[PDB]
Amino acid sequence: AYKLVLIRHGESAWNLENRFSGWYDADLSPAGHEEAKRGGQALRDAGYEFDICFTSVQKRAIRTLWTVLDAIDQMWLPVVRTWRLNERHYGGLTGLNKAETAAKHGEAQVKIWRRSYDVPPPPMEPDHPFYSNISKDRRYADLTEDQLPSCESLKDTIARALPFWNEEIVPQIKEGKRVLIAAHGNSLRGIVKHLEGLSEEAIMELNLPTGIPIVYELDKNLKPIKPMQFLGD
Amino acid sequence: AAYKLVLIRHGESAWNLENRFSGWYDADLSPAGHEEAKRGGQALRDAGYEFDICFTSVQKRAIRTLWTVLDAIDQMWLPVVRTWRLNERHYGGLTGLNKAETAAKHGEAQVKIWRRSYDVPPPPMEPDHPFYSNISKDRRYADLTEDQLPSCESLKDTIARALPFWNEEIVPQIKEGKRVLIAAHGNSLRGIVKHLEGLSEEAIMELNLPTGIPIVYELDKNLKPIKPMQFLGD
Ligand SMILES: O=C1c2ccccc2C(=O)c2c1cc(S(=O)(=O)Nc1ccc(C(F)(F)F)cc1)c(O)c2O
Ligand SMILES: [Cl-]
Repeated sequence: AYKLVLIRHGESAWNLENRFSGWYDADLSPAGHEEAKRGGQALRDAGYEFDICFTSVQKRAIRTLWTVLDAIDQMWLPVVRTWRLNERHYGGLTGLNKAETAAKHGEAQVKIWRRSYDVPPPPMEPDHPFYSNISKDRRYADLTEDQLPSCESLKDTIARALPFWNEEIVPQIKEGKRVLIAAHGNSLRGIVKHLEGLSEEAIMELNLPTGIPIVYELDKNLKPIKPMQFLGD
Repeated sequence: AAYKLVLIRHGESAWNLENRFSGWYDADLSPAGHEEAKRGGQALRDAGYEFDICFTSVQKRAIRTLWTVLDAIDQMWLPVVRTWRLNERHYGGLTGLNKAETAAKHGEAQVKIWRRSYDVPPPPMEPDHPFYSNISKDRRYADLTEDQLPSCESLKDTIARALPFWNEEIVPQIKEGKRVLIAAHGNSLRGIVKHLEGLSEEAIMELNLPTGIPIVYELDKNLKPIKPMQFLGD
């Protein structure tokens, strides 16, 4: 059976993972970096070998990948980065903590957003402190108008992640390349939902742990032959 | 000029401190070499440099140099391409030996012949060499054909396998308008510099590229330098 490993990055600076970090390019905190080290060491202890790596264009994921590759002595592997594996774009909520979000929008609406599969947050407007920082970042300069989000529902996030999965990652897996993916909660949710055929409600209830290698064994049709497995202790 | 190319040679490795021939052995940076890379990266950051694509070898002292620079200039998101063709020169049977061991075994005379030669290789790395399986059987070279995987290299050999990557993969990116950064090794970079400047064999053998410092070329549309290489920093 094919083997696929996913890893979700850990903690980012300034408590940004509890502040809808989204497309803001927050770095790992020292603790998130250590999480990645422990994941890498788990993969090393278990003797894992990869042939190709995929990650987003966000430095907290990239640095997670770097840390893992360092730990397993496979810094020489080919690495492919794509905005399509980015975290969900949280629009105008980006950077806000829970209290600020509730104060600005009300508990009713926040409940609706938190439980909805295809309702996006409000768009990130020009007066948002991250607006030019993100929308005019030259790493997205080749994106067309529809491609560069101002906000995303979970449905949107999964919709732009899965074409990369199908077009770039799947052919590698079917060639027998051992794939490592270092990415984010919601883009990885897209992949997991596709792999396991999960419902919208199920994927919204699924919370992937951070810094832990997530192992899939896939058959010839890229269907898991058993539940996802975690490496470490 | 039309194009800008930046080269960087990695700094001190753990085996440099041991005075040992590394070649294709995958020695890591020393702390000092890592700091060198940080200073180079900061020089590129201070000068506002932007890149569109990066090339490096499959050796971690170069790769980690690249990572350090990308971190410093906040461009960790750039596409990166790794290739064995940018590896350090393969030092064959000398690999793993220090200065003393090499002179003791071969004589400073024979070492004279090797280091002053453009096209005399060191002896081959044989199956009984202590690093033979560590290097020759490393799965990162699994796709090399039999003729491609060196047992040893003269500088001529090194340049001969580096320049095809330059011509076939890097040049087209430059003419596409991509701003290229190459993080690699003394001898593979020598290959590139020799091609760019049309240098003689003796000239390239007398050229010693400084480490950890961004090397800037301004190139015309035919990739001819319009002025000498420049070093970035203070
Ligand atoms: O209010 C929202 C929300 C609002 C608008 C668009 C999208 C969402 C949204 O997607 C969301 C929300 C709240 C929770 S929650 O409380 O149940 N866990 C959570 C997750 C992340 C954050 C963070 F602020 F750090 F991003 C906060 C809370 C979610 O899980 C969640 O996905
Ligand atoms: Cl990389």
